[PDB]
Amino acid sequence: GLIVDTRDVEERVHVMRKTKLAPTVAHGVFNPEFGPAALSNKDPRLNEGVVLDEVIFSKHKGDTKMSAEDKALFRRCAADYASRLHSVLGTANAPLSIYEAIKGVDGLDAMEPDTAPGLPWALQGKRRGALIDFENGTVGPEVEAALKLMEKREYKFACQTFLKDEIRPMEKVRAGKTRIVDVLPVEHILYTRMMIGRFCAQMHSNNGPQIGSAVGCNPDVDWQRFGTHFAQYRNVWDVDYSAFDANHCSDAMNIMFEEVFRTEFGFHPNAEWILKTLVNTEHAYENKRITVEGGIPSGCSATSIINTILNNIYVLYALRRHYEGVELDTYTMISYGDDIVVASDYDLDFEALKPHFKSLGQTITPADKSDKGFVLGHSITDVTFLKRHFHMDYGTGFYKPVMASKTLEAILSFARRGTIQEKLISVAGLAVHSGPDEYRRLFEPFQGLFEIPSYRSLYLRWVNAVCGDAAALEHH
RNA sequence: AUGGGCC
RNA sequence: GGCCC
Ligand SMILES: [Mg+2]
Repeated sequence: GLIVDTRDVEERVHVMRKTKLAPTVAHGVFNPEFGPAALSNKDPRLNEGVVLDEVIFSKHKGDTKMSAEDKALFRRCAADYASRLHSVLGTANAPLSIYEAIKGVDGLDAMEPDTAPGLPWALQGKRRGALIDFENGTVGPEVEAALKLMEKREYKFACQTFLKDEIRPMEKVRAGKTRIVDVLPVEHILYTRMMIGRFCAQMHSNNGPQIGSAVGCNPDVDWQRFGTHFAQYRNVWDVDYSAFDANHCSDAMNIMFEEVFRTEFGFHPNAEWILKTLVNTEHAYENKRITVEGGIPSGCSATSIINTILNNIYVLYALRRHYEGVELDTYTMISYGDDIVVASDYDLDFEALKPHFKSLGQTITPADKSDKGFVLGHSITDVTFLKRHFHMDYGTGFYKPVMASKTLEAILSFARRGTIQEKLISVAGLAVHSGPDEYRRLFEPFQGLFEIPSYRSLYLRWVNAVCGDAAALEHH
């Protein structure tokens, strides 16, 4: 986005500056080029001279202003994608009740009871549990009043800035490229779920290529559905973005909210408003109040869906800005936020699409960096989606999500105190697709120390998950 | 150390 | 409690 105002109000938003992540027994064995991101300016691992809280916001390098002609085309692509989207999902997008927003509904998980509260509830020493009854699904006086303000459309707020405590490639930890988390007031997240909760639940249920969204999918069982789909096309592209979230221009966001969340589609008038509040935001980091125009907050209730929707429109826009007579059936794509996989039978020139994505403020580059640019002829087994490859399982013939051995090694190298055992079992679900030999090697360091699931058991669990009949017929 | 997803 | 974005 574009930093338009930097202030120094006399109230610290003390940030958390000590990692919960610690090396495991595997760290000594795998020696990964990874490590927990820097949370403090006084981190010895940082490069001398690097000011953490200057690199954090360095991602905001402006807010691209689209011309009248470009804006007209974008609206035309937004409406077209919306048409497809609401054609599959339906028009049942009525506001969720205060109760359903908290407890959640079929296709939508419940709100986190004990996580960050936001402002100014943090400055007043209050957790979420004090403002909202997460059991019965009722709200306190504070939220109550705020919700009314949002109905009147007069509600203002500030985004709390959090240092994302996670494992990152050493080079970026040493550069100070710590990702940031935009914590929004709990009432804002609640109301957003009230406005578009029904819709989000529908997208999750109807995930797939036809709506261009993988949000809500289960890689275990859906890699077969996505795999056989893309394997039918001549060309498959693995496109990457740089600062996808931050580079959403205000023009694009506004038009997207206006075209997708119209009342005629079964939405509440305030569905469009609440989303537009994400466009112009004020961020509170310690003593500095930074006003940002453009970009998308990280802590939004539907950040992933918003990013995915945009991603779909961007592609349609870029293709229509370069070629003539481009429609939604000219290509196919699956998206999860900034993660994207495109496919088509036409020999599209993605390298030529570069300047067209720039008109949106986005910068595109080919995933694999062996080729100096986008190339044709790639298939589904060449690309990567959700940090997973598309590999064929010889025993079943189905596609299986396989993560790189380095990634898994990095994942198993670090863990937060007292959760090692529960993580191992979770990672085993990811590793199992790397084969018996690789699975065995990765968990070697943990043998005797923790319970490790047998490759056999997790393989059998998978076969039934992806196709029960196949597991049933296997007992002919 | 957060939003949504999935086990 | 983990992973993904
Ligand atoms: Mg990719």
